[PDB]
Order: sequence, then structure tokens, then C-alpha cells
Amino acid sequence: EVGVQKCKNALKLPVLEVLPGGGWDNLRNVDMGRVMELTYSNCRTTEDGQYIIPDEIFTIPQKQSNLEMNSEILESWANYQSSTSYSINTELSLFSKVNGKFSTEFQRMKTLQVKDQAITTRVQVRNLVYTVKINPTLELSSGFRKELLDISDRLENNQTRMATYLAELLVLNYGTHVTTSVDAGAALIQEDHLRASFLQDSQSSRSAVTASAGLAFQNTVNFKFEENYTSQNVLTKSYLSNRTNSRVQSIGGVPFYPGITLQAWQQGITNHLVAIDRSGLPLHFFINPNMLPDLPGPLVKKVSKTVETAVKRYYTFNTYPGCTDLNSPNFNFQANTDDGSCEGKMTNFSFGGVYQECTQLSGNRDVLLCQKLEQKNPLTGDFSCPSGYSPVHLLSQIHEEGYNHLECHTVCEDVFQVAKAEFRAFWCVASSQVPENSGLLFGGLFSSKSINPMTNAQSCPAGYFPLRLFENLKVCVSQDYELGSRFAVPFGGFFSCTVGNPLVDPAIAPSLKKCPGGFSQHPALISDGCQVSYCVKSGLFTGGSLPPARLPPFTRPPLMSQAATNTVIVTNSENARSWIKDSQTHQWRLGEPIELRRAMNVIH
Ligand SMILES: *[C@@H]1O[C@H](CO)[C@@H](O[C@@H]2O[C@H](CO)[C@@H](O)[C@H](O)[C@H]2NC(C)=O)[C@H](O)[C@H]1NC(C)=O
Ligand SMILES: *[C@@H]1O[C@H](CO)[C@@H](O[C@@H]2O[C@H](CO)[C@@H](O)[C@H](O)[C@H]2NC(C)=O)[C@H](O)[C@H]1NC(C)=O
Repeated sequence: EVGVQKCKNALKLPVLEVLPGGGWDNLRNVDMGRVMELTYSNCRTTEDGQYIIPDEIFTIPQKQSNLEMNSEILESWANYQSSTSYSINTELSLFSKVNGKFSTEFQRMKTLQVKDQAITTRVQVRNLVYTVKINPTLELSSGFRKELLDISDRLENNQTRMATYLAELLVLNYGTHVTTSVDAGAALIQEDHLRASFLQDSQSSRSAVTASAGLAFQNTVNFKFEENYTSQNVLTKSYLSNRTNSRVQSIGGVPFYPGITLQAWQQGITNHLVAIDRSGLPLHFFINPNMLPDLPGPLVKKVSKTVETAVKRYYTFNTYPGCTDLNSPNFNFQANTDDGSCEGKMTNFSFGGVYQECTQLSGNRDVLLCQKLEQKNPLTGDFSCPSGYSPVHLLSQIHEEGYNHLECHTVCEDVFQVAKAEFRAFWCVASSQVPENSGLLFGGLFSSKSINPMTNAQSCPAGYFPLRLFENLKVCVSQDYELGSRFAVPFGGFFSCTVGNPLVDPAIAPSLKKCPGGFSQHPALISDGCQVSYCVKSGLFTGGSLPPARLPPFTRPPLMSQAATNTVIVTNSENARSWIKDSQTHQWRLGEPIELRRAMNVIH
């Protein structure tokens, strides 16, 4: 009777299913959430009179069709097109080199070029139909507004670390962007993975390699599965043998099946439209005082910074620097940003061992946290490096833990305390000159959220034994040289978001935050908003499957160990405006100059 169905019964038309306004994760090219409010109250149609659109949506009829007879050769996977999200991946931003590189299309493309030494060629029929954009005058959604009125309450009850936790669930549900224009259409793509040596000799006839790749596309679609082709003349007998992989996908329209005339495919584009391109803006662009009218002025510029910080923390994590050049040695497969760490010489370093101390700040009774958090060296004894080494700091933070008393008088009431314990986690560095023995070996780390790539499980190898360093992490270590020399990998040092390692620039801003030359860096155990890394040189830690995207949240949910401070008056000093909250938690109205002076006396 109201909403969509009133416009749909009166008009008898389909609804356009390619709509903007929704969110967009930009690492994994997936769509999620609904940021903008789409209401169908005026019963608008497209100017064709064929679909039904929302009110705050205007369409531009493209009615365009592209048909190319040549494939485009896309070697060197570091710069690639996405064919569905090319306009939103290549924005001018500081993280343009990480966009798109966790989507499902990229992790397939990167694997087939390294595991086969291949290049890729796509050929496509584009069929762009509309361009669907949002108006500038537009309001936020009903559910997206509610979760910004919860970030702005924790920031005014003086609860940081809970407002950071809710701004990292905001990015989990609504992505990093908001699509502001989509493109309803339907492509038809064929990707081939040719062998890379097949292109190097055909420098002149590279225009004939692609001319047969675009003719093998049209014989696959037009003729049936039975080979009645017209392309097998001279060179489409090595081309069939030099290829390593082939697939054909369709994005809109009727489902593709091999042998369907290109006439018959293009008559199913109607009523089956998808976004074959999209553009967008960042997520914190839409947190501003004219999208949120009832909140105060400078309070939504602080929500916009808390949500901006959680997007930049989701791109700083999921960034793997390493040697990207494929023909070189020290090629890191998991790396998705070039570091310049190729062609470097390595130096074998020896490390003393890690240790850790606890302090047990608050809850000295009923919970004893300084047993689980404490760890000694395996080769020294107490909390110290051995004789020829030196300690560095690497991290220091607080481990909270809730418990329960129960004071019975039968009536009983229970009190919920919290027990804190600050832990400091050192590691040792070879100072001047150490002989070849008298040092622990290394067998890789494994956290509780990860695995050791020596044994492909959460376990140290044979002969090795773990020792705890950051309340979940286990460093596999053995002191032997006959039975533990098979699983030993050379070690380059820990560093963090604060303290870089001193093993770069030898014989020594403290230092840089990177590995020495020839070593690859790997993340291990993000521990409350700061990640610690470690440098190795194996090639076994390098290989394997590509890592999935590490989704937020990264902080554990806090234990509410901070009291709330009720804020009433909000002001800025530079234009003399004030927003006085009324009684019984109603709203934020603007402050008249006769009531704020009567309200500052009860504050301070
Ligand atoms: C607002 O919250 C912050 C964060 O907890 C408080 O800052 C800390 O307060 C404790 C209380 O003694 C101090 O020990 C810390 O040194 C403070 N940290 C910093 C960085 O200042 C702050 O006190 C709270 N403000 C109010 C009015 O409650
Ligand atoms: C991969 O491509 C190479 C071309 O770079 C093919 O090598 C040629 O194959 C033809 C087939 O008769 C020979 O006559 C040529 O002498 C080969 N060499 C060159 C330099 O052209 C190779 O055959 C292809 N791979 C497969 C498995 O067929």
C-alpha cells in the first residue's frame, strides 16, 4: 500500500536493481550496507518509461555498446584493471596500490601468473546501458544514522576505546567508501593465461597473437561446443598449446553457455542489469554537519576523524611489502606492494632470545595474571639477555581481565572488578662479536590466530619448544646444532609500530621500521592496535596461498573500565557558539547566550 509496492502496482514496471548509495569495501571489491536513504514516494520512472527508480536518483541514458576484436595483454600484475570496479579502485589516494588486491578476481589472476609464469589477455563486449547517479541533496539512512549516534555518544561520555571499537564495526558493515554513480550494463569477458615465453619472440606479430585471441572469443560464443571453427589456420595450433588457463564469464544478462549467438545474448540484457563500473567517494566525506543536523557542529568533525582513522588502519594492516620482481631470487609471493628490497645481500644474524616481565597492577587477589604473562630466557635464567647481547623494548601494554566475587548475606549480590597487569616484552640483539654457538635457533612464530609455516600447523617442530611473548604468541626455539639444523631459518629481528629494529644499518630517530636486505617481513599478532612484525629469509614462509583480508575489529571489546562523564555543554572558542543539551536526554539545541552562562556555574 505504501513504499515500493504502491509505485509498482500503479505503473506495472520492474524496479532498477542497480542502485547507488550503498557502501563499498575497496580492498575486497564487494558491496555492503546501505548508507543513503532511498524512498520511492513520487513514483518516478526512467525517461524510457521502463524501470522504476527512487526519488533522489537521476539516470543518464547511455545505450552504448562496445565490441573489440583484439585482446589486451596485461602482464605484470602490479598494475591491473578490474573490469567491474575500475573507476573506484584508481582514485587519487594514499593507498592506491592496495585497492582491489584482496578481491576474488585478483587473487586468481596473481596465482596463475606466478605458478605458471604466465601473462593474461582479456577480451570483452561491454554493453553499457545507463549511468545511475545520486543527487547532491540526499540524507543518510535510518540504520547508518543510528550507528553514528552511538559513536558520538561514546565520544561524549569520554569513552574512547569503545568509540574506536564501534568505528571499526562501522567499516566492517559499511566498507571504506560510498558508491555515488554506478553503471547498469552487462559485460562478457574471456581471460586466457598464455605462457610468458610465447610473447617474447613475437614482438612483430604481437598484433597477430591478440588478433587470434579475439577471434577465438567469437568462435567460442557463436559456434556450439562442437569445433566448427574458422580460426585454426596457421598459428592457432601453438596458441592452443602455449595457453595454460582459460575461462569465460558473463556479468549481466542471461547465463552464458558455450554456443549462443551474440544476437541472442544481447536480447537478455533487458531486466538483468548489474553494475559493470562504479565510482565513489570515501566514507568520512559523508560525516559532516549537513548530513547529521541534530548533532553539534564540532562533535561530528570528531566522529569523522574516528571513522577516518579506522579506514586508514584497515589499509595499513593488509599491506605486505616485499620483493615483487618475479625473475629475481628473494621473490616474496605474499607481497602486494614493491619495497625495493630486491637484489640485496643477506647477513646471517644471531639472536639471544626473548623474555617478558609482568607487574600485576590492580587485581592482586582471586586472579593471578603474572603467571601466564611471565617468561624467562631459555639460555640465561632471569629477566636479562645473555653475556654478549643487549635488550630492546619492542612493546609495553596492559592486559585486562574481568572476574566475579559473590558477597552473600538468602540474597546475594555480585560485583565485577577488573584486574590489570602491564607487561614488557624484550628481545636481544648481538652487540659486538658473538661466536657461532651459544645462541638459540629459530623455528618461526605462531599466534592463536595464525599458524607456523614450518609445520603448517599451530605447533613448533621436533626438537623445538615455545616461549610466550605477547599473551598469545609462541616463539619456537631450540638450543642444539645437530638435530635442530634442518628446521632452522635465519632471523632478521622483530620491530613494531613504535620501535624499529636495530639490525638494519649494522655496526651501530632510533632506526627504520623495515627488514635488512634480502629478508621478507611478515605480520604476527596485532596486539591492540599496533602490529609487530618479524624478518625471515626462507622461501618457505614466502610461498603458499595468498592471505585473506584481515577484517576489522582489531581491538578486543573493552571491559568498560572507564566511568562515563556526562557532558552537557559543547562549544568552540573561535566563533563563540554553544550547543546546550536539554534535560532528560532529548536533543542538542543551539545555546542562547542567557542560559549557557547560567549553566557553566554548575560545571566548574
Ligand atoms: C577522559 O578519559 C581519559 C582516558 O581515560 C582520561 O585520561 C586519563 O585519566 C587517568 C585518570 O587518572 C590518568 O591516569 C591518565 O594519565 C589519563 N590519560 C591521559 C592521556 O590524559 C581523562 O582523565 C578523562 N577525563 C575526565 C574528565 O574524566
Ligand atoms: C610455445 O610457443 C613456442 C613459440 O615461442 C612454440 O615453439 C615453436 O613450436 C613450433 C611448432 O612446430 C616449432 O616449429 C618452432 O621451432 C618452435 N620454436 C619457435 C622459437 O618458434 C612451442 O611449441 C609452444 N609450446 C607448445 C607446447 O606447443
